[PDB]
Amino acid sequence: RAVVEAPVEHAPIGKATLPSTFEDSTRQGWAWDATSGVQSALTIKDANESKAISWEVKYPEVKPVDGWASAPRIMLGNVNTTRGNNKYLTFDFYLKPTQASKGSLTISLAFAPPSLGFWAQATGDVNIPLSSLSKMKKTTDGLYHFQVKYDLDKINDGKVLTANTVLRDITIVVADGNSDFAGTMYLDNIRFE
Ligand SMILES: [Ca+2]
Repeated sequence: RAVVEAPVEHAPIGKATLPSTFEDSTRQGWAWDATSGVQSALTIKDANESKAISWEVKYPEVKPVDGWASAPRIMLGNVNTTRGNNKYLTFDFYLKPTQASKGSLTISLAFAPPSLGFWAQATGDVNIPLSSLSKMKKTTDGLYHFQVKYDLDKINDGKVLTANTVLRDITIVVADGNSDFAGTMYLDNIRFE
C-alpha cells in the first residue's frame, strides 16, 4: 500500500546523517515510509532551542483496528550504519499538544538489516500515557521533552543486531493507543550511544 497526499511546503531531504541533528535545515535523509498513515509536511522547526524535524498529527477519533494505520512512521532510508559498541539508540522527542488527556502514545523502533529479512524491531516499545503530561514541566518554549532509549540487545523474533550488522534503514513509529492526541511532534539528536 502507498499512502498518498498532495505535497505542500516542506523541508529538503538533505542526506542521511547520524547523529541526526537537523542543523543544516534539511531532514538529513528522514522521510515518511510509503505506508505511514501520516503524510503531512515534514519541516525543520525549533524545539528547545535547537532545529528539529517536525510534523503535525491529529489522530482520528474512530480508531482503526490496525494500531499502526494512523501512525506517523518516519524512516532514515539507506543510511547503512551499524551499532558498533553502542548498546542503545536514543533521541529527543518533543510534544506540543493542542489536545492530550487520555490513552497513550507508543513509540516503536525498527531497522531494515539486509542480513535479517530487512526487518528487526526493538522489543522495548515506549509508552507515554497522556494523563502523565500535566505533571511534567515544559521546556521554556512550551514543549514536553522526552529522551527515548532502546536497548539494542532486546530485539523481537530472535533476531540479533551484531556489532557489525548492517542497518540499511532506521524507522520510528508513534502509534496512537486509544488517545486523544492532537498537536505537533518533533525529533532531534537521533543517535546511537
Ligand atoms: Ca537539532
